[PDB]
Amino acid sequence: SGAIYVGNYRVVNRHLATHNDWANLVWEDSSRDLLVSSTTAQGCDTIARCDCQTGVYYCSSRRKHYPVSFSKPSLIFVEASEYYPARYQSHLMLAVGHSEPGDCGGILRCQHGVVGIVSTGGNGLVGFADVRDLLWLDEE
Ligand SMILES: Cc1n[nH]c(C)c1S(=O)(=O)N(C)C
Ligand SMILES: [Zn+2]
Repeated sequence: SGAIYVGNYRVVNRHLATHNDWANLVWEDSSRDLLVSSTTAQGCDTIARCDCQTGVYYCSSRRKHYPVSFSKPSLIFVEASEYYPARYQSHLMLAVGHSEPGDCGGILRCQHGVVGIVSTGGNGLVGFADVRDLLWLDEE
């Protein structure tokens, strides 16, 4: 599990979005595994605007933050998970690292702030859904 709390927005994995998230829906994209919903309180996280390929991610299934190198946001093919089939996914970044289904939502962060959230796992790879292209997250 895990979310980004930027201003009055909540950024979650589409596949972990709650009824409350869908009832307060701002934006959602199955191809990115992202959903954004409205909050009443302001959040404590800030979003990276950058092309960094190094950062640190939280891995719940190890209670550990790992420094990683990761690919630039891309269109990757993903093998079947407990929560999705084998399929393609967009705006995905890959690193070498541990990712189990429940690690989804872990933040990846660089020197500029939050880069994305864990979205995929398997074969000693962790995939992150990028949020850095979501400039609209900064305002309104
Ligand atoms: C960055 C971006 N904009 N539009 C798409 C599609 C993407 S992508 O990350 O999916 N791509 C580079 C493969
Ligand atoms: Zn950065």
